[PDB]
Amino acid sequence: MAVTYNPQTKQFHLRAGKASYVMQLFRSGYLAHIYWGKAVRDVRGSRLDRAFSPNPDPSDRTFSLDTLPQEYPAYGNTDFRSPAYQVQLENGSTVTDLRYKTHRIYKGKPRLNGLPATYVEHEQEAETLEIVLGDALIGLEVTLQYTAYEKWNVITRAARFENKGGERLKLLRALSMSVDFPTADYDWIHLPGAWGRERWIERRPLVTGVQAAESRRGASSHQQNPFIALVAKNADEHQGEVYGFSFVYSGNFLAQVEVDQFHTARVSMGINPFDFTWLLQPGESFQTPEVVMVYSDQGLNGMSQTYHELYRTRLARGAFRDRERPILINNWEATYFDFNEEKLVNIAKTEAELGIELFVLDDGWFGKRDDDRRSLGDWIVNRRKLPNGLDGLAKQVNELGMQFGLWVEPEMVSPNSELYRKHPDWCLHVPNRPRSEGRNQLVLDYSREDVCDYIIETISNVLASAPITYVKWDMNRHMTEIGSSALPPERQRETAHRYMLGLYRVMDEMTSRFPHILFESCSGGGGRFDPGMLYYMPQTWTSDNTDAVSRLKIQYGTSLVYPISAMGAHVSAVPNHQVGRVASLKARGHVAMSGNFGYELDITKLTETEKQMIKQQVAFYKDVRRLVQFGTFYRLLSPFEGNEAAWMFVSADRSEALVAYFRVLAEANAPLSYLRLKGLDPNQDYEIEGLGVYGGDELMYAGVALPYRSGDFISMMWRLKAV
Amino acid sequence: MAVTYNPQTKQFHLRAGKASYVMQLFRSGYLAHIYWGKAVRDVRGSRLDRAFSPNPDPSDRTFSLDTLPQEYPAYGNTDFRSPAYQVQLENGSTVTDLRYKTHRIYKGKPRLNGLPATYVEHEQEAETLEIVLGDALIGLEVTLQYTAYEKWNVITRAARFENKGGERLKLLRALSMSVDFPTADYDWIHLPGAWGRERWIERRPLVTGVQAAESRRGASSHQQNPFIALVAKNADEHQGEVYGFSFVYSGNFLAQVEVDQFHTARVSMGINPFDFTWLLQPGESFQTPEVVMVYSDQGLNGMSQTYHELYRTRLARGAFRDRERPILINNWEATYFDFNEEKLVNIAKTEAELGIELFVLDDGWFGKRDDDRRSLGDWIVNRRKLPNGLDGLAKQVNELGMQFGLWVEPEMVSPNSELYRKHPDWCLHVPNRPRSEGRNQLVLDYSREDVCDYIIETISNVLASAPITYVKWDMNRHMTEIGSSALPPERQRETAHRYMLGLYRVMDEMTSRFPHILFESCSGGGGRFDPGMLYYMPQTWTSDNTDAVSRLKIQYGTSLVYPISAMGAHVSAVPNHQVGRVASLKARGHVAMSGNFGYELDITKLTETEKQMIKQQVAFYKDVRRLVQFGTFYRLLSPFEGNEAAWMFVSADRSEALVAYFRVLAEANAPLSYLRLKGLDPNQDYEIEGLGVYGGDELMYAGVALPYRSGDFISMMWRLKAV
Repeated sequence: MAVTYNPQTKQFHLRAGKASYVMQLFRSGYLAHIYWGKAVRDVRGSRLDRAFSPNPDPSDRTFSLDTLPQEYPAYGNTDFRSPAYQVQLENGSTVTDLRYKTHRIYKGKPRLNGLPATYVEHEQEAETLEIVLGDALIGLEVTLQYTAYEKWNVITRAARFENKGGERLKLLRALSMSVDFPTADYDWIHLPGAWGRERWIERRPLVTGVQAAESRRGASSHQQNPFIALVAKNADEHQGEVYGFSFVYSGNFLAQVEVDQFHTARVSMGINPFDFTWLLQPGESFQTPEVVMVYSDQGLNGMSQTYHELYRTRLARGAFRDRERPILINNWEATYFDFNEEKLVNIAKTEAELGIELFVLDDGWFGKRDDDRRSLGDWIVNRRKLPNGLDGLAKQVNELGMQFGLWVEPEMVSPNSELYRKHPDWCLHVPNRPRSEGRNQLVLDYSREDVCDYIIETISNVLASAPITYVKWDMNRHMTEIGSSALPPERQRETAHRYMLGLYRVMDEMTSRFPHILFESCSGGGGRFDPGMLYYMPQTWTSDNTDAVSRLKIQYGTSLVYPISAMGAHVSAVPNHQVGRVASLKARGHVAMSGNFGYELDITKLTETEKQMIKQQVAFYKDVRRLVQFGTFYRLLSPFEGNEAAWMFVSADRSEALVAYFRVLAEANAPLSYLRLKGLDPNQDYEIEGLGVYGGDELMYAGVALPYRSGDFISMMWRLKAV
Repeated sequence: MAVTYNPQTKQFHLRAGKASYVMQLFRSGYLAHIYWGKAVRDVRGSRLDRAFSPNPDPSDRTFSLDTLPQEYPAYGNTDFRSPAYQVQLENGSTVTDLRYKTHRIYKGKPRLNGLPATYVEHEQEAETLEIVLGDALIGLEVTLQYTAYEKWNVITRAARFENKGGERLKLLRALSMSVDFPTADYDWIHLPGAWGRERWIERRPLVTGVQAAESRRGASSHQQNPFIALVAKNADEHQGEVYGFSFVYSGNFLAQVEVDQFHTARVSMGINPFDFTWLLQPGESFQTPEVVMVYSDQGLNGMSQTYHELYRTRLARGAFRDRERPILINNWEATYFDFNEEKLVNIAKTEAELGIELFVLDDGWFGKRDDDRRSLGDWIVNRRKLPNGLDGLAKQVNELGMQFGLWVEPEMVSPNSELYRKHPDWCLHVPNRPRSEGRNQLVLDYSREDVCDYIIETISNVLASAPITYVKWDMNRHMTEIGSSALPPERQRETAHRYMLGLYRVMDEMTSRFPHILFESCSGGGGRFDPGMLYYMPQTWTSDNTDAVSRLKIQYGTSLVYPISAMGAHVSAVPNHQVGRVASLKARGHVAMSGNFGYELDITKLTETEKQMIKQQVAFYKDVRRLVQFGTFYRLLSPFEGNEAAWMFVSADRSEALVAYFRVLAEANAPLSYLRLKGLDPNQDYEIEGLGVYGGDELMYAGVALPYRSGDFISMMWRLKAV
């Protein structure tokens, strides 16, 4: 929180939790990066003169922008490294020369225009530094925005551009931050994946050159999550230096590390410059989304725990932010599309009898929507299928003791829909080109006000028509032929970002209009599982893959950044679907109860003993839900490192914990296995259900001797309680 | 220190410093290993039943000795793993069946018969547990001896055998300890080397099978130091679990890790069973040397710092244990053998003028000794070369202000010596076989009382003849044709160990007879640099290789176990000898001043500017000597991991430190380098000579920006002092 500027040293010192982030003004208004790491009281701000690194000041051959470590570097006036931003002028030049002009420090944390951002509830929680840079010749101002939190090791960064000149300025690249580390002796971690296998942890040594994760899909994507980290060579889950970079944005991104000839590592992150430009007319401004930067010297768990608390309590919003989330059941595979009102209610009684709390109605309740082909965009209740509308169904579900929820997919329109026939120009498209389809549908142009107003109107008409208290908001394709008939040629490349701004406006309006609704975002599973979406909808469908073994990796990687409260995990029926696997009902429960728990099956196909297990799972999860959704989460064993996965949840006072252990392909006649715990009070004794009493110190330093077992999938869960 | 036995659980809990070591009685008197690691309040003592692991008790098929983790396992009655001991009976059987009989706990730490051992100065410093095992059938008793120190994470272990039966028992193997770890998820470290390159650190993953370091040389050896460690996969110098095993013995050793089919790691260490037996007649006993076991969760530096303090203060002995050690100069290469009294004295004035404190007289002062060929064993002053004997030379050296020291090599005899002609049977030999030579000399049979008495008499005659206050005790070959004409056939294989017992008796007598003499052991450099020798002579010549670059590795590895106070390091003249290298006088000083400092050159060949550097080095080392020899030592950068080496010494109160940095083959136009320090007070500010003032926190968390330099060998040293 404690942000200072020392006029003698011209140094900015941002103290965030137990971390320091230090910058310093250098020569004629350059802004240098000095340090970011464990908190220091002070740090004083060599060899900037290097062969083939040229001199911006002919009178001063002591430095180059090619060697000075910076906060917001440009290319073209002596730095040859990857720039944080680039601007093209009317004369075609791309040379810009920002210098420090002034700064201000204030308590609290500002909102970002049109954008999600971490926030504070009290000014005392953080302090913000704004450093105003300017290129006087062209009238370009860039304000670097920094916030340091008191309680957490969190620095947040963004940049705001403003054209204070009399000419057009075209932003070709506008990243949210850039930081030059003094060495490149780190591994990097990022989170690549695909549909059905999101956010695998990938750790790699750095190369001398560039390495990056990005999305060009108009959505943050299944393929790369907008998160990267630099980690010390020897750092692991429990110890060591880790620097995380998390982009609070749900569209295209670039997350990059470039290592230069002097083995310094430039980390940068922001809206993907690929296929992007932004035109600033005189007087216009551009605000980047923010990047949330976390430091820990307590390994990956230390970093994750920071993100979890920050994101759960100061990014997610609304009535359910700090509330236990309902155990839900999705009633899709009960019917695919095949539905009408008579079934649904008895089904709801069966589900209610098992203790399930929320009944969700899936796709095909609307219009002529009856495969992945039709009526998207026409959001009126198909009053054949539900003649009594949503109201009659919902109210009965409520009188059964369950909440009622609904699926929507408002960003899509079917070529065969009334909306498309009335307004074909309302989809993203480019002149004279075929309109490529994903799952037989097109993308609505949310860069347009009329489109957004129409969606707000139409979805509100549905949501206010029944006592709905949960909505799953799905988006099931990525953008092609990106353009808008409502933008001029010179702004066409703003389409993807304006689309996201439009979606953000729409979601902000929808969640405000319906404060009693828990919204869960979805994009073919976890295709937009990012901090930007979390600001609008406090939980997310983690993956369409609900296979127990597959979920071990998906949940483990997702937890690197995202709080368990946001991480949807459901028990589904087997034969599994994406993969093909058979694991016990017990086992799938064990994996799913390690997330935000729910069900995704046909209850009409269950044996009494199965429903009986489900009744027990539900009762069990209710007992540990506060611990799972709000406790401190520790990863113990990594499925990316072998055949085991293990993790645990610990209460704030360390008096209670829940431990989960998994092993795949356990061999015959195998060595005994052990599990060392973390996060307990070493001087406290704990009762482990079914295993007796152990010292916290015994559990952490010697570990639990795991009951010997062998088989295709071992799954164990234990509750711990201080004696 | 705090050693307890719980009669309800039958558990022994040894608390040493911040570590726990736990054992438990099991079934019919078996003794199981339970735990060794970070201290716990309690730890409770699966699947011992395994295919092809047979049952010692036919009435109880729940366990095998092949699966039970043990403290002192035997082979032959169901354990198929490597045994700690083995005994052959008169009937030719090798089956023995030790079971627990009784135990005792007492304060303090016993001496070991005939052997060096760590000790206490007050009973409160440690507590000792003796567990008495017995095989009633044969009357074999084995007492397992354990000591736990209060202040340090140190458990020491040895075993004492006694034949309480009426038959002969032949010990085929008598290791000092054995411990079964529950997993093998560790790397091991050991210290292989050769003459001129001792104690390189080698870290390797474990194999499923056996891996071991050993010596068969009758001396602990240059080739393998008697030290091994198990370290966590991610452990490094600064963090992580490390288990060290250091053998307090200077002869043959085996240090072994055997990993079995269930991936448990059995670590064992003791006198090498190879070519060894020990016959116990009825009523006879055998005491093993001890193994000093250290645990740390603070990485290799934590472990080393424990050994350094333990060994410097509670293993080394005598008047100089806690005393700053003299800056010496060896006057060999001034003359090789070419000497007489006139030179020596003026030389001593020159050396005294430079501030050097101790004048040492090397080989060839005795008999007809004038190459590596003659007169060894005839220890009378060759009163041609020194007509006024040692007394006149010594007394003049003293009046010049320097102490006087001498080289001896009492374990060797030349075939061309009077001793050999009078007593040819006094060398180690076997009947009717050629007597192999190393450097033209034979090994005296120190297993013989007459030999040992003769050496004590003869060396005492020399040492009491002059005011000598330093002796270098050298041994320049290894044993071949090991045998003694004074032992019967059935005891021939006891020769190597009895030799070492003899040497130990001789050294104990010699150091007691001459309490004003600082003794330094030597064996072609660091060929017997082990804790056994340290108990007798408080410092050791680290290596014959005095090349600055070579010494980086040798000193770094030696410091893993041995205190800097014991680690001789001298500046020598260049062209270097073993290798061929040219490094600055400054550079060689920097490496040597990081040990127990001295000189090894011809002062008659020095330029005024050189002597002037030497005068300055001497003054400098005097200023930091207490810090170097007695401060806490931290390794920072490893020459086994790249081209840098770095380390530092910190005073007990953290107010002062000395930092040293080295880099070989620094490339042109290189990245800037940094050095993070350790062991300082983060809230204190420190002045670094020549670099200004820094916070302790800045120094440790951000590090020192190293003055950019490039060249073949970079060498830097800084003094730090709290402001």
